[PDB]
Amino acid sequence: PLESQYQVGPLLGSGGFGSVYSGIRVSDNLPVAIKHVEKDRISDWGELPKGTRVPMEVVLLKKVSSGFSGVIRLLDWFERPDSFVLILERPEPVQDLFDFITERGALQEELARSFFWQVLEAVRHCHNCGVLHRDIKDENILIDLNRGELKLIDFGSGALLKDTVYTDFDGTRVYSPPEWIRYHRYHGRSAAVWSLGILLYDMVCGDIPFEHDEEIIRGQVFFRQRVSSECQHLIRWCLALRPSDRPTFEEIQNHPWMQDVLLPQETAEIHLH
Repeated sequence: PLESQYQVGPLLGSGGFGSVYSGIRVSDNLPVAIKHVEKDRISDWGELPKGTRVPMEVVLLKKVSSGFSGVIRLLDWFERPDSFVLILERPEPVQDLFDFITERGALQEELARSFFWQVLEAVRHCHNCGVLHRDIKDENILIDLNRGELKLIDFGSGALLKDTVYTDFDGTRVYSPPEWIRYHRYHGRSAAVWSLGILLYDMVCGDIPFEHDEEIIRGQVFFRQRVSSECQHLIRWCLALRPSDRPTFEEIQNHPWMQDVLLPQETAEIHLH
């Protein structure tokens, strides 16, 4: 009974992730998000440790579920005759990075550093839990505006992290690496770093760098805003055409542009309040 434990509210959004309603947990007035996904639209299924057949998205959320606030926490799930319903946490007030960048344009480098750093911590957390997100982008990042903390959301394109090649992909094309566009092959970590270069460019320029396939494959980066040379170097490093020539998470977090990050609370007080 989801209807007794949770009180449903206004539709927050809908798309390739399903239909997400705002809601609240009656047991303690906690702001939740209620996500419905139709079974027939689910194309990837997995198994819980219990051995039961759920959508892959449920599997991945449980694997990454923890108190670490960098990744969205699945609080419960329910199976219905034609759909699954996921109860997720909902920060309040909240704004996703896409809307945030739309409203403000290109971000100051101090703020993009802090945001980018938190995204990297969140992605490292997923990989360390065996989860590959495969759809890192502004739309899938929530900003907890009180605390200055970012949250990675929507694992419905993800997969178990593996070391062998991936030959399928259902994420966002404009964030996908050149080896996927040309060969329909990629490896998890190098693909993720490519999409992080895309995201970081988006943060510091206010739009994504590539739109068409030919642009992704060419990989020429033009900066349309004033961006420091170290930040340009990190971005060009992440968007290297050869996957192996891309920097590891350790190399990104040790990069000179990534030094002296603001704490989340500092971030909120300086740039969000």
